Parts: sequence; structure tokens; C-alpha cells
Amino acid sequence: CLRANLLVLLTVVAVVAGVALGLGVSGAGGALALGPERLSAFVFPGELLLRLLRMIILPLVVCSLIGGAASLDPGALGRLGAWALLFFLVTTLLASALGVGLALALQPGSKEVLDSFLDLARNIFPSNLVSAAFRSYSTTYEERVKVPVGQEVEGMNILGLVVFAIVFGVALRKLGPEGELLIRFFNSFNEATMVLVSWIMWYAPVGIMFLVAGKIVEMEDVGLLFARLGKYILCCLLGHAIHGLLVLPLIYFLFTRKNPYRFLWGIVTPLATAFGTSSSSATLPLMMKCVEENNGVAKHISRFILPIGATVNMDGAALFQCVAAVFIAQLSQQSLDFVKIITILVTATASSVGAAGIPAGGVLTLAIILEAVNLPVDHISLILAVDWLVDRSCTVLNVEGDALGAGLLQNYVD
Ligand SMILES: NC(=O)CC[C@H](N)C(=O)O
Ligand code: NA
Ligand code: NA
Ligand code: NA
Repeated sequence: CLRANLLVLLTVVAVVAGVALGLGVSGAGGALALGPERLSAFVFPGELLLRLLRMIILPLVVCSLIGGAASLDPGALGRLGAWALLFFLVTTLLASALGVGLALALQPGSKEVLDSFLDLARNIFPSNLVSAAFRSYSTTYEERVKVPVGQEVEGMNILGLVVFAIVFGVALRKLGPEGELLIRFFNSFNEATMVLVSWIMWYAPVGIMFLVAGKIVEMEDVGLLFARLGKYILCCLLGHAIHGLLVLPLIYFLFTRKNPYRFLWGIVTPLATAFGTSSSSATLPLMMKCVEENNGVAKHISRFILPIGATVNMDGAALFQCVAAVFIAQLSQQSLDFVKIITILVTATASSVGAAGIPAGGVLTLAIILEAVNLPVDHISLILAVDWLVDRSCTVLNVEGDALGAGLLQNYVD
């Protein structure tokens, strides 16, 4: 059909065929018939796609952000970043409010908060760049009265690398003629990483198919999960659909006076990749590639906004956290007042920034949100029963706001 629409069709067909294949395998026995020896082989292609996507996050993010920050005047870059941060904050607040409202209407029913925010601040300013390339600071507790002791756990410190890349790009821009060589070096490295991303996009349909097939094979008795948490799943999915098809497109159309669904058509493939992988960081390379090629977004604007948006802007995470918090409060028959709603919204918005963009990443912040609202923590056990689905529906939105943000900021630049 094309070289950019054929990929979209192949990815959609891959998602549909993965769902069909997973249902067929589950009907034929699923995990019991296959066993771990065959389940590992069955789900391996999706793991391979995830590994390929994760391998290119660090060079792509670092080089793209250094080039983007070094390609703009410090005042212009500061204004663009302030506007992007305001847009991200407003969209996250809207997502949280929508989630709380839908949870209140449809009625579906550890680490300290300060330590979590201190860990976020520590991750913003990493103590080592090489270590931050594969580790993140995390605080555990010891019984010396609990005392917080921090150490580096596995997991790429994307936020610290983003901050360092931005400040290094600003420094390169301030250098002048002396930094032009490094700007060229990082631009060339990012171009090569884009070539690798374009190659990986062709394997992406197979990986997505096997990812969704294995995901719906592993968690068997899906009908029982629906019979248990239908209202909660409906609240989460309806909130994500409203935010990604009604609220964010309305904002895009109001600010740019352009069709937002044509914008979403060009990023359908990274959206399906996000759904398959349930991680914004891994689908970020495909997001940048599709935004730059399929959409008329500027190279520097995309390379600057999309990594920051992937790290920080998470509408789906905030929406899921708010819906889960209200659902757990309803399960405990805990009445929620106006102040309770406000603190729920604020905590969800703050935690969405600190999310690491990895599968099952909202559950970690859910506990801190419930602690802030003094809601019980045991009921999170129910969420993990269906989180594997809900998180996926989050990731789509978590990237969908970023791209629509960039395309919005493009109109601001033009
Ligand atoms: N529930 C969530 O949104 C957690 C983060 C999600 N896995 C992402 O990468 O966007
Ligand atoms: Na947002
Ligand atoms: Na994001
Ligand atoms: Na985040």
C-alpha cells in the first residue's frame, strides 16, 4: 500500500492477530497445554522487540535532547520548555479530574511520600552518568524506628539523563564555535539511531503480535477478571478513551485549528507499540520517528519535546491512579470530600511526573497516593489482577499526549 501506511496496517493487523492467536492458544489449553518450556519460546519475539526498543532509548534520548537544546537560543528554549511544562501539567490535571469524575459517577466500588519525592529529586540530578544509564536511585527502609537508606536499583534513570542532556545542550550552545563539533557529533549519532529505529519498526509488528498474544495467554480466565472488576476496567478504559479521543484532540484542534485524527493516524503505529509493550520509554523512538516523518513536526521541536513528554507527561498514569484511588476508597466505604479530591489530584499529578515509564509503574506510586490520602493499601492486590491491561491502556495515552503536545508546540513555533 505504502511505506508509512503499510506499516500502520501491518501493526493494526499484528495487534488483532495477536489477540486472536492468544485467544486460540488459551482455548487450546494456554499455559497448561504449553507449559513454561513452550511459553518462553512463544513469548520470546515480544521480549526481543522490547529489548530492541530498550537498547536504543539511551543514545536516542541523549543525542536528541543535546541536539535540540543546542539548536535553540537559551531564552527561546526556556520559553518553549515552560510552555511545554504548562501544557503537560494542564493535561495531567485534566486527566486526573476526568478519572476522579468518572470513578465518582460510575461508582466502580512501602515508600513514604517524602522519601518518594526525595528519590525523584535525586534521580533528576544523577550522581553518575554511566550508572544513570542503567540504574536509578531508590530508598528502602531499615529497623535501626524506620530509617531510610538509599541505593541504586536496576532501571534506566531516564529523567536524569534527560536533564543532563538538556543542560549539556545549553552549555554547547553557549560555547559557540567550540561546541559546534559536539553538536554535529550528537546530531550524527541521533541520525544513525533513527536509522536503527526505522529498521526496528519493521520487526515491530511481529513483536507486538507475540507480546499481546503472550499477555492474554498468561493471565487466563479473562472472563473471570471482567466479572470481578468490570466497572473498574470500564472506568479506566473510558477515561483513557475520552482523554485521548475527545479532550486532547479538542485541545489540539482549538490551539492549532487542524484535524487531530489525521495527526493520530501518523502515530497509530507507535500507539500500538505502546499498547503492546506497556512502556512509554520503549515506544518513544517509534513515536519520534513517526512524528518527524508522518507529521509535519519540526526536527528540533520533536527531539526536544517528545523525550521530555515521555519522561514527564503521563495522562494515562494519572488517570489510572485517580480511578484506582477512588475505587479503593469506595471499596472501604470512605467518603471523599472536596479537599480529598484536591489532594488526590495533586498527588496523582506529582506522581505521574516521577513514573519511570516502565510496565506496572503506576502501582508503585499508587501506594504513595493512598498513603497521602490515608486510604488502605491492601486493596492494591486487586488492581494487579487487571493492571496488566489497564497499564497498557495508560501507555497509549501516556505517549498520545506527548505527540499531540509536540504538534501543538509546532503551531506555537510557526
Ligand atoms: N500506568 C502507567 O501509566 C505506568 C507507566 C506506563 N507503563 C508507561 O510507560 O507509560
Ligand atoms: Na499531562
Ligand atoms: Na509520556
Ligand atoms: Na513520569
